[PDB]
Amino acid sequence: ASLRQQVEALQGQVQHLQAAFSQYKKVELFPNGQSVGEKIFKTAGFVKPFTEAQLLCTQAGGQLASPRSAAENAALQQLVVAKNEAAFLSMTDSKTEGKFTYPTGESLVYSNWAPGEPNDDGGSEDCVEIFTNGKWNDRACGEKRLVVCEF
Amino acid sequence: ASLRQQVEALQGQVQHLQAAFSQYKKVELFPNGQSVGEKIFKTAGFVKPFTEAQLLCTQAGGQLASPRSAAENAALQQLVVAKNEAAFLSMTDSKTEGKFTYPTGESLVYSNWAPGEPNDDGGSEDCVEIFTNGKWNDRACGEKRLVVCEF
Amino acid sequence: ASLRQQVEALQGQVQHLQAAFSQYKKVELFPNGQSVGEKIFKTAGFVKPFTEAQLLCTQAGGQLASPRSAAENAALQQLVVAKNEAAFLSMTDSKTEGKFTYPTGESLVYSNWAPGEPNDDGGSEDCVEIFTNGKWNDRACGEKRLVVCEF
Ligand SMILES: OC[C@H]1O[C@H](O[C@H]2[C@H](O)[C@@H](O)[C@@H](O[C@H]3[C@H](O)[C@@H](O)[C@H](O)O[C@@H]3CO)O[C@@H]2CO)[C@H](O)[C@@H](O)[C@@H]1O
Ligand SMILES: OC[C@H]1O[C@H](O[C@H]2[C@H](O)[C@@H](O)[C@@H](O[C@H]3[C@H](O)[C@@H](O)[C@H](O)O[C@@H]3CO)O[C@@H]2CO)[C@H](O)[C@@H](O)[C@@H]1O
Ligand SMILES: OC[C@H]1O[C@H](O[C@H]2[C@H](O)[C@@H](O)[C@@H](O[C@H]3[C@H](O)[C@@H](O)[C@H](O)O[C@@H]3CO)O[C@@H]2CO)[C@H](O)[C@@H](O)[C@@H]1O
Ligand SMILES: [Ca+2]
Ligand SMILES: [Ca+2]
Ligand SMILES: [Ca+2]
Ligand SMILES: [Ca+2]
Ligand SMILES: [Ca+2]
Ligand SMILES: [Ca+2]
Ligand SMILES: [Ca+2]
Ligand SMILES: [Ca+2]
Ligand SMILES: [Ca+2]
Repeated sequence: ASLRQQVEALQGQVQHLQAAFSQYKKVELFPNGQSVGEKIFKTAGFVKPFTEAQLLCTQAGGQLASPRSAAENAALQQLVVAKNEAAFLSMTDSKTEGKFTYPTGESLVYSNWAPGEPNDDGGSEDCVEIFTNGKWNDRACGEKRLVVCEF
Repeated sequence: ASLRQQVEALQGQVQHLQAAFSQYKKVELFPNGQSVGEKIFKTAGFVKPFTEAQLLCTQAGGQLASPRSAAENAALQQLVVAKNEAAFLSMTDSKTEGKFTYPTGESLVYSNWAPGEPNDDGGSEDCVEIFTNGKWNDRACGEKRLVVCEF
Repeated sequence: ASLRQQVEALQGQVQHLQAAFSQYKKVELFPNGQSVGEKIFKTAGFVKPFTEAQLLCTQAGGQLASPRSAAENAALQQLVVAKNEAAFLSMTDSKTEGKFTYPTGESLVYSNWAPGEPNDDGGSEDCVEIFTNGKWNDRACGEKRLVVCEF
C-alpha cells in the first residue's frame, strides 16, 4: 500500500523533471545545435583540419557530422549556413581511393554529392566537406573546415 | 514484494537525476543564460538586425527577449552588461506607429523607457533596444544589436 | 495489484529521461566543458582579472577551477590547451603569504607547481595560473586570465 503511494510520488517528480528538461533542451541547442530525429549536431564554432576535428568529436564522446538522410543533411546545412562556413563530414576514402566509408568502415547509405564529385582533385582529396548549399565535395583533409560533431 | 526493491531502485534513479539535472542547469546557463521565474534568457553572443534576430529565436523554439517585469528586465540586463552590447527586444510598433506590441499582438504590460523615449527619431524607429543601463530606446530595426532569446 | 504495471511504466519514463539527459550532457560539454568524476569544468571562453573571474563563477552557482588531483588537473588542462590561454585557479595565498588555500580557507591537498614556483615574484603574486603544459605558477591577481568555473 505504501508502495502505491511511493509510486505516485515518483510520478510527480518525474513529470517535473520531464517538463523542466524539455525547456533546457531548447535553451542548450541555441544557437549552435540542431536536433533531427534522435540525432543532435553541434558545431564548435571554429575551423580545424580533419584530423584535429575528428579527435575533438571523438574525445567529446561523439563523432564528426555524418548525415545519413536528406533530413539530417538539411539539419546540418542549417548550421553551416548560420556560420557561413563549410564543414567536414566524418567520411573518407583514405583506406581505398574512391570508396568512401564512415569511421566504422561501412559504406555510405546516403550522399549528396555535387555534380561530378567526388573527383579526387589533384589526386589528393580524401575528406568530404558540405557546402552552404548542402552539396558534398571531396576535399584535401589538410584544409580547415567548420567543426560539427554529432551526438 | 520484489516490487519493493524495484521501487527503491527507481527512487534512487530519480534522486540521482534530480541532482544531476540541477548541476547541469548551472553549467548550461554559464555564461550566456539567465533564469528568472519560469523564463530563461540566452544570448547568441553576437549581433544581428531585427528581422534576422527574430528569425533565429523563432526557429530555435523561442522568441526575442520580452521582459514583462522589473525582475525579467534586470535578468536580461545582466546579459547585456556582461557582453557590453545593447540588445533588441521583441516588441515593435511597426504596424501602428506609437503603439508598441509583442510578437503575439497584445499591447505592452510593462515598459522601462529611457527619459524622452520612445521618440521615433527620424520618423523611423520601430524596434526596441535595451541599454546596458537597463533602459529601453526605440531604434531603427535595421541596426545590428545583441541577439538574446527567451525560452 | 496493477502497481506492478505502474512501476513498469515509470521504469520506462525514467530510463527514457536517463538516455536523453546523457545525450544532452555530452552535447553541453562540447567544446567548452570537461567532466571528471562528479565535477564539471566549463570555460567562459574569455579572460578576466581574478576578482572579476571569481565573481562570475560564484554568481553562476559554482567557483573558480580548483583541481584537487592529477585527474582533475589534466581535465582542466584540456580546456586551457583548447583555448591556448592560461587560466586562473581559485586558490590564493592572500591571507598568509606562502600558504595557498581554497576559497573555504583549507590548505591545498594537491599542487602542480612548475619548477621554481611558487616564488611570489616581485613581492606580489598571490593568485595561481595553470599553463598550457598543466603546471602552476603564482601570478599577480590583477592579470587577466581564462575564466574556468567548476560545478
Ligand atoms: O579546391 C578544390 C575544389 O575546387 C573546385 O571547387 C570549387 C567549385 O567548383 C566552385 O563553384 C565553388 O563551389 C561553391 C558552389 O558553387 C556553391 O554552390 C556552394 O554554396 O559553395 C561552394 C564552395 O565555395 O568553390 C569550390 C572550391 O571551394 C572543384 O569543383 C572541387 O571538386 C575541388 O575539390
Ligand atoms: O541613434 C538614434 C538614437 O540617438 C539618441 O540616443 C543616444 C543617447 O542620447 C546617448 O546618451 C547615448 O545613450 C546611452 C545612455 O546615455 C547610457 O546611459 C546607456 O548605458 O547607453 C546608451 C547607449 O550608448 O547613445 C544613444 C545612441 O546609441 C536618442 O536619444 C535616441 O532616442 C535615438 O533613437
Ligand atoms: O610574469 C611573472 C612571471 O615571470 C616568469 O614566468 C615566465 C616563465 O619564466 C617563461 O618560461 C614562460 O613560462 C611558460 C612555460 O615555460 C611553458 O612550459 C608553459 O606551457 O607556458 C608558460 C607561460 O607562457 O612565461 C612565463 C610568464 O608568463 C617567472 O618564472 C614566474 O615565476 C613569474 O610569475
Ligand atoms: Ca587517396
Ligand atoms: Ca580520394
Ligand atoms: Ca572535389
Ligand atoms: Ca513607424
Ligand atoms: Ca516608431
Ligand atoms: Ca529613440
Ligand atoms: Ca602576498
Ligand atoms: Ca604570494
Ligand atoms: Ca611566480
